[PDB]
Amino acid sequence: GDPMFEARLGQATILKKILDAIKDLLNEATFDCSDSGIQLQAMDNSHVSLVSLTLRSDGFDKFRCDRNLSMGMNLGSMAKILKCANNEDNVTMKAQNADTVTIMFESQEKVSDYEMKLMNLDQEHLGIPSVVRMPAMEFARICRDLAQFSESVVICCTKGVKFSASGDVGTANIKLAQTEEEAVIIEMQEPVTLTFACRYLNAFTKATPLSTQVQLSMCADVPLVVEYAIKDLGHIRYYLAPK
Amino acid sequence: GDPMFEARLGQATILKKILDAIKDLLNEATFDCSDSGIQLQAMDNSHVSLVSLTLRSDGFDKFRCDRNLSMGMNLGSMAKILKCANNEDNVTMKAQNADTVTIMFESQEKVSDYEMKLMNLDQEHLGIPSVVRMPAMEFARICRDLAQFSESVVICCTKGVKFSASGDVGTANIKLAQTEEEAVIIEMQEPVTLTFACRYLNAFTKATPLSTQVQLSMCADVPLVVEYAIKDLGHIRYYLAPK
Amino acid sequence: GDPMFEARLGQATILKKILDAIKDLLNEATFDCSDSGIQLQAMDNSHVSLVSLTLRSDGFDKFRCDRNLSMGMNLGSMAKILKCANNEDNVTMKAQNADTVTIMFESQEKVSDYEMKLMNLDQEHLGIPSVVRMPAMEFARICRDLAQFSESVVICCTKGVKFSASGDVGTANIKLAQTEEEAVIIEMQEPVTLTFACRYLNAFTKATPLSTQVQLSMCADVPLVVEYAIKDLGHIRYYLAPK
Repeated sequence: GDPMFEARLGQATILKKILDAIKDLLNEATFDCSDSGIQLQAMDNSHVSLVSLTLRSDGFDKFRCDRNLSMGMNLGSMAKILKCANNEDNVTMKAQNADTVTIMFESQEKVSDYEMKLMNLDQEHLGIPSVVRMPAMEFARICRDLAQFSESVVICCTKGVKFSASGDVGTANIKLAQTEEEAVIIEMQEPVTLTFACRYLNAFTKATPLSTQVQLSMCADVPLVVEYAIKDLGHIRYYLAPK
Repeated sequence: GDPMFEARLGQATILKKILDAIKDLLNEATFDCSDSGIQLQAMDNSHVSLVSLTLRSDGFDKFRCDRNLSMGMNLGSMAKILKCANNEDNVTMKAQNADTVTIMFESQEKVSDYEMKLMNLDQEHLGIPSVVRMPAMEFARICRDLAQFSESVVICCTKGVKFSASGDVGTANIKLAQTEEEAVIIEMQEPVTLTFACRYLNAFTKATPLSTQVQLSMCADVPLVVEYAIKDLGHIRYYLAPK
Repeated sequence: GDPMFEARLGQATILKKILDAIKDLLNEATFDCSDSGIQLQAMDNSHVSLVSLTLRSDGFDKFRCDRNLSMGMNLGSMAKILKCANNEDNVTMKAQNADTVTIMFESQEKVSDYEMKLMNLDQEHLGIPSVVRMPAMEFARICRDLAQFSESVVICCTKGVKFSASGDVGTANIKLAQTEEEAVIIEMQEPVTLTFACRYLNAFTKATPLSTQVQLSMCADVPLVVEYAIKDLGHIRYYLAPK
């Protein structure tokens, strides 16, 4: 007919994990689809952090976008649909204009199609705002652990990075020297020390299954950026202002 | 003395799984013991579905039943006893007449005997009421998934079977083509489509560990029968009227 | 400077498991440190059972204790610190006098130090009060299972040991004949039968990960002693009076 969006990923789990990385920060968001792929930018529910997702067209098995379109979606509903996909299902999203989007899983003997209504969301009015590379699971463990001591974590980087927290339980200091991964790589001129809200760092680490290395961009006075590479596809970035 | 019931199964886990398959639908039921084995027929707690269990005498390692007897049992208490059995324990049920039944696990160095009071339940006054064979775990997954969308699931069979649900979250369609298992086998003359209450199908799937294939008998206007083969022993069947 | 306590264990998990074994019985306790190692004796929160821990100096990779000292500690806070240790971290405890103690984990690229305030607890005023050796996991399973039937468990030992409980659910008897482990070894002159509170035995079995064999010392009229060997280091003992 005329005109359509259709994007096919080889593995549904990639999309399931992308949704896990944002669903607890955003109950709804808009996916902007264009020739170059899919992007999302939104303030979290509490309007503190900024979430920015980039998926490139060249990482899809099939990508067609006849005209630019934006799909406002309930992320909770989208998560429930992605829960229905098996381990080696692909996932196709199609939007006829739209009032709905369709999500399709295929493997073989099983074909599943799901149809979800589209919103209807306002444009966000946003501004998107140096670095240390280290294991994603180590960053996640450190943030989980230090949260036991305090709602704030001090990050102090030289060229090693130190994560600190203190409170009733006691005072904690975790020091990682510069060395699937265990490599800790640091790029710094002037040392930086900043304090961040643990509850937000811990939300960011829901992106952990997407990447074995995480990137922290931390200059003084300006938001930290936490970045997870999505293999052969793009990345998610979280922006968080220091205290 | 005179006279006794004694039935011995090689693996207690078989009985643990049988109890898992009925305990959440029936808080109490009567086991009718005779020369041909053990049977159970009962309406569920809400008096909607019918549960019918058949165990043949020739599947027990030892089966003795001097006279017919019926044992009214608290299934919750029986479940707690079976929780006490290890992986390669056998299980012997003995009833002297009934006032009690005894349940015994043996392996070796460990012998456990449990004694439970018998009821005292009324006879049920029941009437027991074409088919598609498919993986039990697939049926269970499909029913769990579709329950996210609705309290009702439409089952539409041709010769593939389609499971559908729609609601606020969206609309879902799952289509399985005719092909430990993955085989989907269909026996139909006239196509049938019926709608069932998800909460009941999901209770039936507690029988899943007993069988890798499940059987659905579905003619128009009459109750669906969901059947799990219990290896070298018998079967459990659940009966559910369509909407 | 002058003078210090410093004790280093090769594996932090040993200490994590020691804490698991006492934290639910004691919210705070005093560790008495001397030349011969570390000891702890305390009544539980309900003031029913007695917990007694012995760690020998010769089981530490490094042990220095310039003068005797006692460290009153919040066990819940100490547990939270030990949660921060990884699988092959060592653990060093240091006390300068304290007012605080420091706990340090090292592996390599990661160094963590934690600092916790010391109490300030009264001396306990205590008196420390035949035997059967058997698998720790079997003892734990038996106690968990029998708790379904009753708040009391009868232990009846000859030369096999029998564990019994009865109640609404039914009556239970578990008999272990004398034979990583499965060995059941019995040392008795006169047979003994005693009844114990299940909720306490079940608290004791939190020590299970420390030892594959457990020891029960049970003479008539006097407290049972339940003992778990801590490999190449010492033991924990729980004392419980019969009903």
